Amino acid sequence: MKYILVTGGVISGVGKGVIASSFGTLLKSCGLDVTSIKIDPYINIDAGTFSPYEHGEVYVLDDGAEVDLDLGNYERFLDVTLHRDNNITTGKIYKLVIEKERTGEYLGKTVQVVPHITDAIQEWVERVAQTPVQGSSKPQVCIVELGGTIGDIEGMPFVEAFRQFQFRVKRENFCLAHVSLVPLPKATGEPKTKPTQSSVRELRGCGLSPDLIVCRSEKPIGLEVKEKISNFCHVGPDQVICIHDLNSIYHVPLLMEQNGVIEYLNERLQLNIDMSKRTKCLQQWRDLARRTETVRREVCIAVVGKYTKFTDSYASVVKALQHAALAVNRKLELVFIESCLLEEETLHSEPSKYHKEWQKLCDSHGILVPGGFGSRGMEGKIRACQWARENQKPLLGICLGLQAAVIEFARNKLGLKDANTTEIDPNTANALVIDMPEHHTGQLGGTMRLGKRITVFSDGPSVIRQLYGNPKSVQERHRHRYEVNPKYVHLLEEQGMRFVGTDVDKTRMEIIELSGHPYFVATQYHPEYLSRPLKPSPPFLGLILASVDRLNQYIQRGCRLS
Amino acid sequence: MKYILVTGGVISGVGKGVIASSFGTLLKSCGLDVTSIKIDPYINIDAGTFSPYEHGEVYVLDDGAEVDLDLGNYERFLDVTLHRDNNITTGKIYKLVIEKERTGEYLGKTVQVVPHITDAIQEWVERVAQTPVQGSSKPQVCIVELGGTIGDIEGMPFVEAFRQFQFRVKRENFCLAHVSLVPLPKATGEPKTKPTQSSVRELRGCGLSPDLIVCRSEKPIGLEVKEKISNFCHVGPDQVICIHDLNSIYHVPLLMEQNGVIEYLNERLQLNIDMSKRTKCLQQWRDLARRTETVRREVCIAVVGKYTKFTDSYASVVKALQHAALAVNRKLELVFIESCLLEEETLHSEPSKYHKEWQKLCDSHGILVPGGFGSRGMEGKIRACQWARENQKPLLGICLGLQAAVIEFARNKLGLKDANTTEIDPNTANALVIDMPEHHTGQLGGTMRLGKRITVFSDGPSVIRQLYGNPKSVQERHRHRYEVNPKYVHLLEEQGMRFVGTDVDKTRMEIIELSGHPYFVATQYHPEYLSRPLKPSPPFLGLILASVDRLNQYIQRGCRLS
Amino acid sequence: MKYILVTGGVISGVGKGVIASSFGTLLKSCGLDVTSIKIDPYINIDAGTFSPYEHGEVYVLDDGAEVDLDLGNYERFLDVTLHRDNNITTGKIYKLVIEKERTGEYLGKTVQVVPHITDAIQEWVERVAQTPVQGSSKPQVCIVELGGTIGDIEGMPFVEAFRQFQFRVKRENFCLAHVSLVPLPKATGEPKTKPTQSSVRELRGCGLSPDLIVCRSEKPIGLEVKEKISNFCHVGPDQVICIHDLNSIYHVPLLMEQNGVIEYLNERLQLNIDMSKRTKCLQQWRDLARRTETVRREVCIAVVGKYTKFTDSYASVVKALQHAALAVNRKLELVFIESCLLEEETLHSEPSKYHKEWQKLCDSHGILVPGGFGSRGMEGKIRACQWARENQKPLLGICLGLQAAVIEFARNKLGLKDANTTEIDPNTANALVIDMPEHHTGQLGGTMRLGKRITVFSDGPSVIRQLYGNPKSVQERHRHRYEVNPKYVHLLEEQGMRFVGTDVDKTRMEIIELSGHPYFVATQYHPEYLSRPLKPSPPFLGLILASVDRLNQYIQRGCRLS
Repeated sequence: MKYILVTGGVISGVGKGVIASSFGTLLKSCGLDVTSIKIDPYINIDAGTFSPYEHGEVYVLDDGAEVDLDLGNYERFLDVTLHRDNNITTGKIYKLVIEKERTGEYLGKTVQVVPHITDAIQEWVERVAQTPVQGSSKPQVCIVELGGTIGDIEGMPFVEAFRQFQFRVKRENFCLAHVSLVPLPKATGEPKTKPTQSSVRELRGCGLSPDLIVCRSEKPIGLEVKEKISNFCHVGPDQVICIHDLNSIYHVPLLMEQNGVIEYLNERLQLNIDMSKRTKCLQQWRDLARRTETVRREVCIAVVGKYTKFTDSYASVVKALQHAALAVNRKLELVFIESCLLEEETLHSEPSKYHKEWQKLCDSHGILVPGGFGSRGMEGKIRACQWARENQKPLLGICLGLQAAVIEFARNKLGLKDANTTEIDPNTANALVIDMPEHHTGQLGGTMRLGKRITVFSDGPSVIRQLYGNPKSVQERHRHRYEVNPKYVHLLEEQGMRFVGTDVDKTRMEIIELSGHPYFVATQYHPEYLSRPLKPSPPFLGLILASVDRLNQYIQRGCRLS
Repeated sequence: MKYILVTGGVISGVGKGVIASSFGTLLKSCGLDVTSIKIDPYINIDAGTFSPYEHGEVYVLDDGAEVDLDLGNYERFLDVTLHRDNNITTGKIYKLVIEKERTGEYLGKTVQVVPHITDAIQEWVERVAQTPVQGSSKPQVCIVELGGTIGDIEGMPFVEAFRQFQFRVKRENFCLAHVSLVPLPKATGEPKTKPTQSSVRELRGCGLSPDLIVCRSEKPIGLEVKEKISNFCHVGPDQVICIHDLNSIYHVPLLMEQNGVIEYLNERLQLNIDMSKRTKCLQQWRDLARRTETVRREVCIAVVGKYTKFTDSYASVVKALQHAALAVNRKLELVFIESCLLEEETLHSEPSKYHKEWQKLCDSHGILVPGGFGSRGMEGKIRACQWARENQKPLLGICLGLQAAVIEFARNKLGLKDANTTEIDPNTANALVIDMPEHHTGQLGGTMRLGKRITVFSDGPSVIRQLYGNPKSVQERHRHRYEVNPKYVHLLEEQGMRFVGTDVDKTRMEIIELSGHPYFVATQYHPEYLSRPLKPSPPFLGLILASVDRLNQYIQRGCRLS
Repeated sequence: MKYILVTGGVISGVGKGVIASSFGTLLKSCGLDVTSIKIDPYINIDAGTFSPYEHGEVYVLDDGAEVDLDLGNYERFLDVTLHRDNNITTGKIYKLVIEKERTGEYLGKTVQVVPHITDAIQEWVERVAQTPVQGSSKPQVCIVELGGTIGDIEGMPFVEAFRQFQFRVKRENFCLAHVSLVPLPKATGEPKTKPTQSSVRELRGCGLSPDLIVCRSEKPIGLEVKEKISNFCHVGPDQVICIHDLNSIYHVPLLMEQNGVIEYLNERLQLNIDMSKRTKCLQQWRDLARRTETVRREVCIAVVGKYTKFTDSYASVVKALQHAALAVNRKLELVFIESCLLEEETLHSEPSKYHKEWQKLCDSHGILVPGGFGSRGMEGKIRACQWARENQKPLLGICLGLQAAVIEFARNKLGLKDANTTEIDPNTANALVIDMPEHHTGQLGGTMRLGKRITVFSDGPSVIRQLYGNPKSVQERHRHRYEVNPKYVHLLEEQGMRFVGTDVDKTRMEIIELSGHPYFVATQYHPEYLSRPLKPSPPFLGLILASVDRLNQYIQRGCRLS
């Protein structure tokens, strides 16, 4: 079995997830099973005890628990699924060592880092290899990657363990794809390659040998720069690949083919390949770019979030909008609006940036508010939700934001100003949204709704049911813990707020709709995880068509993409 | 508060415990409270899950659990006690981090190694400082040491954490005592110092600065060697201290005074000292050497163990015999006899070392057999115990070995060849020694007798009771888990094997004696831990006097040392 | 062409010259040309501007100039010669770079360390390979070694240059032999392997891979130590070779054959070998040990030098006496006597070591005084030379010491107390020994007699001429610069001091003899360089036979070894 190792670089966060994922989807279409194993050098859990919406997201995509967010790029471009055994953290390894010492497995003697730690990491590689995906036999090539940069204490046991794994097998059963960054300030002009030389030198100071020189830059360099890397890094002249800032994320496989580095992996691993045209399939990557960079209608989509610009807490949101806009020929035009600048405190302090966010919201035709962080910015989303329901604007809620929209409907339409959720102010007389935990078999205390959860519909004629082909039982991931109190839901029966989304026990509300509004859908799960370029998410298709008034003609034809 | 840091060196096992302990006992007599904090970089537990008798011992000296064996040198030369909070291991720190992330202490964000791991180590230093010994106020100078060498991965987080702790306080509130080794092969002659130059270079490659140059050698060097290292290490000429292979372990404080390095710590920390003669007390260290290197009677002491030479599994045994031989003017003459080379299989294989171990044992007049390791060498100690009871030879069993002596008495004197303990062969008809665990309040399953355990005497006129001054309740450490079955003890009542040592419930037997024999005491606890140069252990005094026939005259005078 | 690289290790002085030289003499007898290339990381010249007799010697053996002393072990066990191009120093490389920048070779641009220095070192390797010894064709395997330890700044450009040289050729055209040291103090006992682990870690932190694990110790270790090296160093179990302190220097090839590491080099380089018995020749190394460790007559040899013990300034002297004592069955018994402790100032100061050096010299029957250092200890050699000519004691002067013997003959026999050489006190009336430089073609100023110099005999019947077979012109190395004044040599013609050794111009005196004395030969050249185990030096054979009165019977038989 082959193994592809992708170490860190000078920086961590430029886009190393889509670089190592290009080699997996290139060999998957040829007839080779490719698996992914994520390594996290952080001491804390990657997503178990991590912050909700701050410096990351809770990446839960077909898994009983939660793993790192970097596994998203290894599943969209491919077609396989992963489990909790793929993501390996330093904190998880420290839990099993204590259990083995207490029982008695190391002959009662003390353990160190070698050969007591380098051998334990190699054992987890064999357990994932022998357990492939549901619908295969045995993987042939694996994609191993690690987080962080190079030259850290948390990354030393990983390099020492991977240096011995290649000696146990044959020489052609292991490779290395080192990634680097080539900085170029705007005040110098000349590509002074010096930080890259220090990155490739530290990797060679352990026992490894870089084979695939990956350099990240910002513009296509000429030929005098590659001649210096051949002697400074002491590698081959054809192993240096030039990578610049691409326009999107699907242009990575289209760049390595032009440089001529696909056949280098075949002569390094000594394997067979049954190609049809040129290496990988050309009837999928080239045809996808012909539906985006051509004719565009320029759709204006303005959302409200926590930060005024793009960051790491909105990575899975900006990627799902690109896969849903290429089907109806639309251009990605997204602007970030901070929820803190939509309250009465902003107008009383700095009214200059306050009115600027309102000019970009009323002119748009699409509202997609995700979730907040605590009680910071809850009043800003209330004034933005009432503007869409009174001006026939499309509104869609992913998660958490539904709790702030059900309160607004009870104050303007109904008339319950005291109604408030128990998370912000539990001392209230109208407990609309309370905390309803789940007590499963074997679990103690108040757990959280996360994992393999199946939801059951209720009503018949619904705009969300026809998107999935009129089913009866759909399964989707969850992460929310607060539910709606079934005591105060009797008042909403006489109004237009209908409950078309329940659970198994018919005691929790998830998908709700409003009668009379042309497009007002609010749910609780996350449809961006169950999306892919081969088949986008149905909920994200109803929001794009409603922004351009092209939704009524999609159901009459029979829904070609359901 | 002052802090003395003692890092590693070139070698790890030459005797770093007696080097850092010399600075603690020197300032304790002046009126300054000195505490010790042990740092273990090993991943496995230092003594919890460590092997019994193999590469170490279970050091339990006034503590609810067990700590490292290196803490013995910091308690014999001084007069204070330590707890479980002094010994800090890497595995113990990894247990509390998981508890803090699950509850919610690091603001939900992830943690790394800086400043997430360097600040957690400094918090444990303040907890031990605020909790001194029972009978003091607040310590002024601490002795911080760590195991292993220099340059390992397990020692990197410790150097980075200690490099910042000195910046939080003043400059004169922290010091460093770097120890090194100066090798000199017998085929070279010239003191080619080179490994020492590389040890002081790696320590300065982090942020620390060596202050007390400690170099271990084998002979007093001249003046051309000290001037050569001063320019390589870039330190002061008076900071280099010459340390060679001493004769014992109490000659360390007597060596640093002649070099003139005691007053250097006063000008570095800016403290006061009320001395009487010259710095430390001269009426204790100089008077102790006048009772050992003078007149000796040359006593032959031969014991049976696991290895033929000295190692790390018999460190606390060779140190307790030195403190008990200087009171009656004796010379240390101990020979190690392997128990595996005393069975019938060794005689039929290699009889060269078979009769050699018996020749040195029969000429001696004292048997002190400790404990074995599993069932490897149990039949060898049976042949050596059956002769000490017939040729009026003194015998003293520390631990575990008592189980092999009670079976021999049931075969030769009684006549039960089928009697055998349940540890070796549980399928027997005469279960003499079984496994009797203890079920305390809050503990589940079968625990092990270890910690604060108090034993109660039984008989009156006993040779072991008069050594302590005829008490009524004595407390001593334990570690054994197997006990004697109270069903088969009724047969021993009609013979000379009396039970003069029971527990609280009067169901476990620890101290046993034999009638008619001049000196045959077999116990279960370890008297070597409760010993000190100021007052040696009573049990080890009755064995030395019995080898020279000077025991009957010790009780008539009234026991001046009881 | 194959290349064997032998880097440094923990220590640099224990005997690394005979370790790398064992692989050269093993393949030379099979029919493979072996060459040696010495690398000196020191900035100063290895022997040009180095001190005369202090921390080394001026190794001049068949070369126009002088090279390092470490090249002596690569010529005694073998049978080839080297030149000045084999020894490469850092100071010599810094001289050629300045000549290339001034003329114009690097395209006028600046140069750095890579790839500006790693490529220049590889060019000198090809120049020595294309220029073999006089009487061969082309070498097949080379022995490359360097001085100093591992991790120094002076040794960084050498490892980086050798790391790229192996990539230019094939994989089986380069090897590596890392030598380390395993210390073991007498106070520990257990072979704590820790300094060896740090030496092999720094070598792997550059790009190299250790192939031949060489560990130096002091006693044959068991099997539990080699199992730790296989996992700590991450190498093969059969690559670890155990080397302890041998008895002499010719026991190195006899140790590698028993471990079974000779056939490992054949499978690594893929070469052919035509062996007769077992690998190397067994009719030379085994037969040599049968003439030394058998019957010995115990000859007492006492010489006077600068240090009281063996050091680095007397390396070539102790090796030449071993090759001359095995021919007549003698045991090496040499004692070092300091010349500074033989004057009148030492007697008035510390008379303890004064008569001790005279007691060991009078009992011997052979004086072999080398040369001193300046004017420190010149009066001590006068009292030791005046007695050898009166008590029929054999005396042999290597170099420099002849100047102190000609003055003694002019004071006791003649009567010129004012006669003194111009080096110590030039202001004298009887300039016996003056400074007579040589002005060759092209050389300016006063040069030094060193290099290819041919001496011419004078008299006929001489004890030194019959040792070489009565020649007429002999060539020998020199290094002395002071000569005898041809004006005061007319007085010695009437006495027994005859001049049987002149130069070409018949103006310089080198070999002198004394009439009436049984054996009193004083020369100026160094016979220890022109010696080898296959044919020892004639002058060193006449001194051994004179100590046992077995010299008159050696000339009558016809000199079987001339």
